[PDB]
Formats: sequence, C-alpha cells, structure tokens
Amino acid sequence: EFEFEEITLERGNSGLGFSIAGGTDNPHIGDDPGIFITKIIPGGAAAEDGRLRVNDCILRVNEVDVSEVSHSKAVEALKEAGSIVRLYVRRRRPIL
Amino acid sequence: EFEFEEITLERGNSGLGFSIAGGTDNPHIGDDPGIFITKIIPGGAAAEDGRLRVNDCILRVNEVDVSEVSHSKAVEALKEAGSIVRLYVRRRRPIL
Amino acid sequence: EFEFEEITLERGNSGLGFSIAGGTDNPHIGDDPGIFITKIIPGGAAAEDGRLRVNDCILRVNEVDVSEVSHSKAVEALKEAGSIVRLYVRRRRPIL
Ligand SMILES: [Cl-]
Ligand SMILES: [Cl-]
Ligand SMILES: [Cl-]
Repeated sequence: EFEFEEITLERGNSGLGFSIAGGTDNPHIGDDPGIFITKIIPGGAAAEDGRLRVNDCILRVNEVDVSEVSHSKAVEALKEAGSIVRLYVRRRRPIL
Repeated sequence: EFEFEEITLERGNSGLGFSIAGGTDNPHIGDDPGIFITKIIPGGAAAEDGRLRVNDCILRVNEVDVSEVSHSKAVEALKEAGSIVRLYVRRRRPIL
Repeated sequence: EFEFEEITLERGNSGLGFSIAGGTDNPHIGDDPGIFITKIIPGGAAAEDGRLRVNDCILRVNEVDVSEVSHSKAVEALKEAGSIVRLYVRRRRPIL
C-alpha cells in the first residue's frame, strides 16, 4: 500500500523549500497525525533534488521521530536539523 | 456543484497508473467516504488517456458500486476489473 | 506560519476559473471551515493573473467575510461579487 524512501537534502541558502501540514494537534487527513508535504517550492533544495513529492509523509527528520508529534514539534525538528537533512518518507503506492 | 464523466481505460502493461485514498473505513475528506484520485502517474493508462484528474471521485468501477465501500474493497474492485476498466467519476465544477 | 495576499481579479467572460471546497457545514481540512482553492483552471482569470495558488484559503470576497461561512454562502459571495473580485487569501509559508 505504501512505498518508503530515504531522501537527504543539503539546505544551503535556498532553504528546504517545502510546505507541511498535519500533526497530532491538527490532523491534515482524518485522524492521521502525519506530517505531510503540501507544496514543493521551485529553486528550493527539495525541488532541485527532485525526489520529494507532494503528499509524502515525513516520518523521520535526521534522528527525530516525527511519526506522532504536534505540528510545532515537526517544525522545530526541521529547523534544528541543520544543513544536512535526512528525511525518511512514506507515500501511497499507485494502482497498477 | 459537480460534473460527472465516464472514462474507460485500457490497462495494458503500464497499469492504470493512479493513486487513491479514502473509503468508509478511513474518509479522505471529512465524512466523505469517497474513493479519491490523489495522484496520476506519467506513462500510466490514466495519464495517456488524459481525462482522469486529481481529486476525481471514483463512484463506479465497471459494474461495482464503490460510492460507499472500504478502501480495501475499492482496491479489490480496481484489481479485478481486468484490462478494460470503466470508471464513472465525479469532480467539483469550478467557480466561473 | 502563514502568508497573506490581496488578489483582485477581472472576471470577464472566461470566469474566475477556480474550484473551491470547505465551509462550516463541511470542513475540507479537519475542523478548519475555511474556503480552500482546490483547482485552478487554465484560461480562467485566476490562471491568467497567476497569483492565486491551489490550497489558498479565501478569507474575504470584496466586503464579504468568508472566514466562517457555509459552502453555499461562499459560493453566493463569489457569485454576487461582480466583474471585479477582490480576494484576501491565506497560505502556508514554506519551510526554509
Ligand atoms: Cl500548501
Ligand atoms: Cl498521493
Ligand atoms: Cl478540485
């Protein structure tokens, strides 16, 4: 049902360049408290790397488990991750 | 408020090539248990045909009514539909 | 966390050309009753203007506060706005 991927980004000055929604305090989809990518910004690290996709659920940020955290905590994890940011993500597998 | 469309796809080896979310067991939007297209994969049948759109709600798969089913049942309907897959879909009409 | 923007569209004959979802009667995201842009139609005023983005939350339509209204009321506000339609919108700021 899902595919998983490790994606490490080099933040640089352009920034990670994606928007997120979700968290235990405000689920973005049903009761799923996941941190979801809602938008990817042209020129940002995510866009240049090419692997991250809209709707991807971020499960881990470097060593921080963000599978079940508040939106605030997800933001803090992303902010403190530094210049080298390892994302472990989950996405829906397409119907074939 | 809505537009409806019949779209029949020829699966071939590329596959239908779209992701879905939703169902009675896990509504993708509010209490709407609809089966929604969340992504369309380049090279797939859906993309090549061109008619199916992200956010389209699949109401019927061949002769199977998927208006109110579990996600599992929607998947099973799509899997068993064979090579010729008739989708009856609903989408929001745009504000003009 | 958010960015705000004023966007005024000239409706013309092409129409505003965007789809919306949400409202107090049927929240599109969690308990957020916001009116959200779900799609932007090529050739429409929104697309030609270029500023409006999918996921943008419409807070105001000319002088009508649509921050907390039914979907029906949001539609009525957009319909009665005439040819010159001032939208005040909110969107998520991206992670940098
Ligand atoms: Cl967004
Ligand atoms: Cl998806
Ligand atoms: Cl839509």
